[PDB]
Formats: sequence, C-alpha cells, structure tokens
Amino acid sequence: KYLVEFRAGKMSLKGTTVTPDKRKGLVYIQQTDDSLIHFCWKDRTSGNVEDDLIIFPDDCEFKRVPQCPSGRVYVLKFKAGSKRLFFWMQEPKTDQDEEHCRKVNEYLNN
Ligand SMILES: *[C@H](c1cccc(NC(=O)c2ccc(C)cc2)c1)[C@@H](C#N)C(=O)Nc1ccccc1C(=O)O
Repeated sequence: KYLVEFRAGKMSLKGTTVTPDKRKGLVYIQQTDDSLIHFCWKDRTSGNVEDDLIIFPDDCEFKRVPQCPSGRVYVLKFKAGSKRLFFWMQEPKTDQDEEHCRKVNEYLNN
C-alpha cells in the first residue's frame, strides 16, 4: 500500500521549450521496513516504476508553482543536489488536488 497516492504526469524540458509528458503516471509514497520514505513515479500504461528516489525527513519540499497558469503543477525541490522535478495533477477535480499536495508535503517533512 502507499501512504499517499494520486494520478499525475511528469514534465521535461526540450532544450528551451517546456513540454508536458502525455503519458499517464501514478505518483505515490511507500514506506519500507527500514523506515525510509521512497518517492516513486510509475507509468500506468506499462505498470513499471521508472522513478525511485529515497527521501529523508525535510530533505525535499513540495510546493505548487505559481509560474504556471494551470495551478495544477507542483514541484519537488531537493535540498541536497538542487534537483527539481515537476508534476501535474491528472484528477478531473481540483478540489482534492490541493489536499493531495498537502499530504505529500507532510510525509516528506514528517
Ligand atoms: C508550467 C508552464 C508555464 C508556462 C508555459 C508552459 N508550457 C508551455 O508554454 C507550453 C507551450 C507549448 C507546448 C507544446 C507545451 C508547453 C508550462 C508547467 C506546466 N504545465 C511546466 O511544465 N513548467 C515547467 C516545467 C519544467 C521546467 C520548467 C517549467 C517552466 O514553466 O519554466
């Protein structure tokens, strides 16, 4: 099972052009027996996990990006490495989109 899970796709930079990934993916957080928190992104179509990163408490911060008019975009900033990942909610309703973001932040910071 997962502490938190929601439908969201990833994004990539095509040089100087921002381009969203049309592939459907599922973002979820799982806790291993070692008490570590793993942030993963899996393709719904293939069911394979392409992203697997180990995140420690307060290690990263998840926050909405005001720079995107959509308002459905959230970014994960890595304190160590300055790594940045962009995700966009795929749920039809935006009412619960904010709730999912908050839950993710709590697990990452707690
Ligand atoms: C926010 C974002 C903000 C402004 C513009 C865009 N995308 C496009 O302008 C665009 C135009 C045409 C085509 C074919 C695709 C895209 C996006 C979000 C979203 N959605 C985003 O993806 N931003 C993003 C992602 C990764 C890195 C940087 C940025 C960024 O906007 O700077």
